[PDB]
Amino acid sequence: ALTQEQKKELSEIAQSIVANGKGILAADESVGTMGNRLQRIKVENTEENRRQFREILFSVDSSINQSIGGVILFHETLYQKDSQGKLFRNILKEKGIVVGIKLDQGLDGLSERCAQYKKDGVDFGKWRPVLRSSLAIQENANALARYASICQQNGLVPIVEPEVIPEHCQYVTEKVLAAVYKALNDHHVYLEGTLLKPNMVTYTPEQVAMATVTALHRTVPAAVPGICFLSGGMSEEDATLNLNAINLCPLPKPWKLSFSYGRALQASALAAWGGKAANKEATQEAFMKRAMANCQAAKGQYV
Amino acid sequence: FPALTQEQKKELSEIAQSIVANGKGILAADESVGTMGNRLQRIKVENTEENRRQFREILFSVDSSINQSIGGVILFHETLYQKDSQGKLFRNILKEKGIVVGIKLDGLDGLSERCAQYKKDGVDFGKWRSSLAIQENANALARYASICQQNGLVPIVEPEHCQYVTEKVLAAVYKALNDHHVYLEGTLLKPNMVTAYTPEQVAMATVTALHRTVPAAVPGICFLSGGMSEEDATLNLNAINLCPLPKPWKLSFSYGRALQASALAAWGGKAANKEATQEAFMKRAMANCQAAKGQYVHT
Repeated sequence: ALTQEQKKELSEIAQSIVANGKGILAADESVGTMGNRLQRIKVENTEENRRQFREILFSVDSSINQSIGGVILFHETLYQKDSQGKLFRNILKEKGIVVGIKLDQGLDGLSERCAQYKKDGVDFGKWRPVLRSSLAIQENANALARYASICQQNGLVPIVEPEVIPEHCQYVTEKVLAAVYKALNDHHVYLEGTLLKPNMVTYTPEQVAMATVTALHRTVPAAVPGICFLSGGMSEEDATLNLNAINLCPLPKPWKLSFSYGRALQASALAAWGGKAANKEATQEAFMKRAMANCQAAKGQYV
Repeated sequence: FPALTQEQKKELSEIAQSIVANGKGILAADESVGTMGNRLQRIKVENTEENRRQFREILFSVDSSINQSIGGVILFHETLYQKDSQGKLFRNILKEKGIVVGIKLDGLDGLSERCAQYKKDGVDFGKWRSSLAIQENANALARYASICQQNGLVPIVEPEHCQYVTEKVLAAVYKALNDHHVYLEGTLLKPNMVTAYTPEQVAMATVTALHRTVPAAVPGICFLSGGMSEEDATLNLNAINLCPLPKPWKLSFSYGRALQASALAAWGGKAANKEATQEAFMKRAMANCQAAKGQYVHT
């Protein structure tokens, strides 16, 4: 379904996102979500408010391009502009961060819909179908794989997220995954030009990491260049300990074990902003801390 | 309802790894009654029982330093019960010269019991061989799988552009296994060599395939040589080990023709050429122990 070229691009990007213990940032919080978030620190869920907190993020020192490989965006954000009229879309394309687009059971028209984003500054997508049976599994999976196979046609690296929202977890995770990658091998996907955002099998980070790797190394091929875990609910310190642990786990791991965090990278930064554009530096620090912290968990050198 | 208990796994894995542990490979001493004959036929021998037994006695009794290039030797039913010219048992001769013994199960029917036998006789690992076809054989190999492991043994998953095919088949095969809840870690894989070319390519395509389908839980992948001349089976395995792709698993060899061709031709039936045979075999044995470690220099 591809030409050497198309692959070269897909792989070049997939790897370039996790290249050196680098991870992925979630700047795709839905319109409501962002409000539940900004709510915790009593700021209104207004376009501006969002554009602002985010302007902060993407304006940190150009050394951030070392802990982050790419930032996924929510449609709106992906067309928002910084105080200078510059597109949040090019501010990243500069430093060296790749822009992603939260696409989300939306198979129809997600072709020319992608081809758009790709040519707007996005290079990879992100689709999600929740899991916690036989007709679902095979579906979400064959669904994923379907979705994925398109992005390839539209120079987009697809991050597959067969998440299993909250050891018994292992068995499940393994099966789901085993279906998922099988599914992909059928639609003749290009694993090498893929990525995987699996949940983190949730116990001490050691164990939590153990079970997790065993599962992945039992199912996810060595052709997938990376496995950026999502933190979904883990406190900023736990998402780091576990990713770290996962990287120290004594199992084979033919693939970059990274992070694709949102809450684990913002919680502190966002709480330090609280809407007062006067705390810009404070926010950028709580974010620089988490960004670096997890860049270490990704190379298992964190402590 | 898991097929095994922490222990049972420990054993299965301990063996699977112990077979490929240090660039060590697997020997095919399972040639069928008919097969063996065709072989013995080239050297022009009669397909007796004895004739066979001796040739083999020669191999299995080679310099105890052979246990540095071979981790396991697969066997044909009859042989597992033959005795060297000293009444001693190959079953033990090989188990003493540090080499795990394998049994050919080639037939899904009432295999369990059949295995449980072998396991307690000195065997610890075994063998066995369009969308439809694939699924059947897939789910087939999965049964042969689960059963072996119920009985301490280790299933040697042996699955049958050749890339595209190899990948699909394999992708079905390992999926199949994940369903019957097999213990990949206590498994092994004898995939053919993704081939029609330089061992550089022949190896490339091959690895890409495997690393695209075979999990990192499978401790090893002992290729079969089926047809490659003794030198090609060595170059390719070597090449495969030098290929620049991730390879979370021991890439070994599970050869027959590639280890005997020369040795057998040096024996020709004359028990008087015992040393000559044991050399042509010692050469291939070591030669491929290097390809397994991609340390094989080919003058």
